[PDB]
Amino acid sequence: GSVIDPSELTFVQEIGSGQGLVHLGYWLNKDKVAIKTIREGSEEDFIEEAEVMMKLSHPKLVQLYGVCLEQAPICLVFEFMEHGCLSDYLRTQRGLFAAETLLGMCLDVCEGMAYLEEACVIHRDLAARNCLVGENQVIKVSDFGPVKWASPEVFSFSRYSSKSDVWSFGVLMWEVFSEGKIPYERSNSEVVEDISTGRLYKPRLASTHVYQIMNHCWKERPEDRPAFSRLLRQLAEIAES
Ligand SMILES: CCC(O)(CC)c1cc(OCCN2CCOCC2)c2cc(-c3n[nH]c4ccsc34)[nH]c2c1
Repeated sequence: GSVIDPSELTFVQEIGSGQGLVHLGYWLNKDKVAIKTIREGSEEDFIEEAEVMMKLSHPKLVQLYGVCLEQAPICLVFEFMEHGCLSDYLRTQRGLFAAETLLGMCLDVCEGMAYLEEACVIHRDLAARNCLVGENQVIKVSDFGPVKWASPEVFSFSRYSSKSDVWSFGVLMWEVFSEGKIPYERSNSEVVEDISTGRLYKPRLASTHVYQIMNHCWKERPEDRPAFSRLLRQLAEIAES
């Protein structure tokens, strides 16, 4: 449920565009909220996506205050993340990050993805643009309810699983260590031939052990790729050593 009347919401500033629109605002003139308004060209699937997200609780997953369904265009009321999306945050603060901080960002995404893996929830579009930065550089996964991030099963047969998200996490790991760089920059049809031949280059900030995990995520077979539960302890071992 969690229905919010449009009078309870106050629109302050437009922060995002495309997709639909992201606005900075206030709910009941008290809480800083991120209002995600739908674009003209589905209303039912948009409301369904929020209901799934409201039933999944993890410190590394974005939380919703409620939904505004009364007036069209409809909108979802999210908790405001101070530092925006991960993809933009990495590019703006480029050259200021340490390898320890970048691995910590990857561990935050892996924590939320391990919870979704156990709950049998598949994130069909896992990328740095779909991750948010909050207080004290904490990373939260968003929109859990684009051939560059897609696995061979996805771009050829549309087979979605938790192991296909592992591939997307591998590309996400590349985006973090390269400090917000665009993967395969190169059309979607051209990227298919490069992946099928048998990958993304090793970023300067990423070590041999970090890049080894990225290739484990980039395995041709889904069964060869490690599970998010295994990846979490694997990434934690690198942080200690
Ligand atoms: C105003 C402060 C700041 O510019 C960071 C310096 C910012 C910007 C934000 O939007 C970035 C634009 N993207 C464009 C791509 O689609 C997502 C939004 C966002 C978006 C959020 C946000 N917080 N919570 C949620 C949930 C979905 S988006 C979002 N917080 C933001 C903060």
